[PDB]
Amino acid sequence: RQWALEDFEIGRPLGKGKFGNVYLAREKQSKFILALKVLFKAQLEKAGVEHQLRREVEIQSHLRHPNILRLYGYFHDATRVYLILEYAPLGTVYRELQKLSKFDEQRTATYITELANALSYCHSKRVIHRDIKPENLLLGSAGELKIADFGWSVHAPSSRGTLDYLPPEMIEGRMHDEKVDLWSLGVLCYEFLVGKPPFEANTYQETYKRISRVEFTFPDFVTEGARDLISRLLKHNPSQRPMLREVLEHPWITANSS
Ligand SMILES: Nc1ncnc2c1ncn2[C@@H]1O[C@H](COP(=O)(O)OP(=O)(O)O)[C@@H](O)[C@H]1O
Ligand SMILES: Cc1c(C(=O)NS(=O)(=O)C2CC2)cc(-c2ccc(Cl)cc2)c2cc[nH]c12
Ligand SMILES: O=C(O)[C@@H]1CCCC[C@H]1C(=O)O
Ligand SMILES: [Mg+2]
Ligand SMILES: [Mg+2]
Repeated sequence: RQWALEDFEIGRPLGKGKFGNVYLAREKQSKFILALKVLFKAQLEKAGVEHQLRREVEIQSHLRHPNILRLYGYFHDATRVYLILEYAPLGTVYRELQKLSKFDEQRTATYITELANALSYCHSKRVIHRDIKPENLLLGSAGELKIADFGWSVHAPSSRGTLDYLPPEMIEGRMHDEKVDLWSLGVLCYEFLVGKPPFEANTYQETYKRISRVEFTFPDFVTEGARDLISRLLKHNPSQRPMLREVLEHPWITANSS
């Protein structure tokens, strides 16, 4: 409400969103570089997602953690909603994975620790992110992971692209809690080591079946300790999924995390 578009110089697009685009921007008085996530009112209204968005703002604005992207504020005009975000200068984990094909165990373990810590803080406030995926994981100036895109975040317990990161309970439209993010963590650990998520398929229908069945195999290069942690996280039964305390203390994480 205090901020308006006239307060910012707009730079290049940083990435595209479902309901608009994110741009690099600079606040005129302070010269503060930040990111402006621009969303079109007509598209949000058509999707009936105005309430979710109010919630993305409300949830993210109260989070304060070095591995969680900051949301400084918002404003809106006749056609758009603007979220004022911390700029993540090293881009997405998505792009790094495309470039490198797969990460080594040390880079994987480090990212998994940073994510587990950010998720521990979230779950302490009963906040479920629910959209943990590489395009929503950004990199700070020191290459540290930052959980971003709280677009689908909710307070636990609750109801609501590809299904690749979604657990069975969310896929079936059943009730879910914080355990959904533990499943996504297992999908991500596999994807970082293998280069593709474990339930990846040509069609949505084939992916749905693979998730429902928890039907996946590891390539031979995946180590025993990596197989153990992934297998523990990818449990059909949410209750069976470990606590984040356990993920951080896991022998493969403690041995490879930097
Ligand atoms: N703060 C940021 N700094 C740098 N790039 C960003 C930032 N926020 C978003 N992006 C880029 O824009 C993309 C879309 O942003 P995101 O918040 O995930 O939107 P959506 O909810 O539409 O998926 C990201 O995947 C990333 O490439
Ligand atoms: C129509 C309208 C308004 C709205 O109240 N607009 S107004 O000021 O009454 C009118 C002169 C423009 C507000 C929002 C909105 C703003 C901030 C957040 Cl975080 C979430 C939602 C949305 C989203 C889609 N449509 C919206
Ligand atoms: O921030 C957004 O673009 C949206 C807000 C409304 C719910 C869906 C959400 C998304 O992240 O896709
Ligand atoms: Mg996103
Ligand atoms: Mg989103």
